[PDB]
Amino acid sequence: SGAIYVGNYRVVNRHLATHNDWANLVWEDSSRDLLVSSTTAQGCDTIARCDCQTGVYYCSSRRKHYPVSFSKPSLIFVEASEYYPARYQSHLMLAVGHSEPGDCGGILRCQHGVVGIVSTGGNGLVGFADVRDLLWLDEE
Ligand SMILES: c1ccc(-c2ccncc2)cc1
Ligand SMILES: c1ccc(-c2ccncc2)cc1
Ligand SMILES: [Zn+2]
Repeated sequence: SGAIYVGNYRVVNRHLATHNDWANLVWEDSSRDLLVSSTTAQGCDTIARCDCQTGVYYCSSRRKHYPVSFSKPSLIFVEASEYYPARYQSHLMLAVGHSEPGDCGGILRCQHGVVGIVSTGGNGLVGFADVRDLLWLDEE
């Protein structure tokens, strides 16, 4: 579980979006496992605008923050799960690290802010859905 709160926006894993997220839908992309809903409250989070390939992510299954190196956002083959068929996921960054299902929504950050959220795991890898291209999260 987890969300990014920036301005009047909530960023969640599309596959973990609640009924209220869909009732307040701003934008979603199945290929990215992302959904953005609108919030009454002002969010704190700054979105990184950078090409950092190092950062720290929260792993809820270990209650720990891990430093990681991660690949640039890419089209990545992701095995079938409960939520999606075996498919290519866009805007995904892979690192060596621990990720179990309930780790999704864990934040990855660099010195510049939030880079993305845990979206995938297994085989000793963690996948992060990048949000750094979503410039519109910073206005309106
Ligand atoms: C690096 C540092 C803090 C965080 C964080 C901790 C707890 N809740 C949200 C973000 C994520 C990555
Ligand atoms: C919190 C989380 C990551 C970082 C970091 C990530 C990438 N490059 C430099 C620092 C600093 C503070
Ligand atoms: Zn950065």
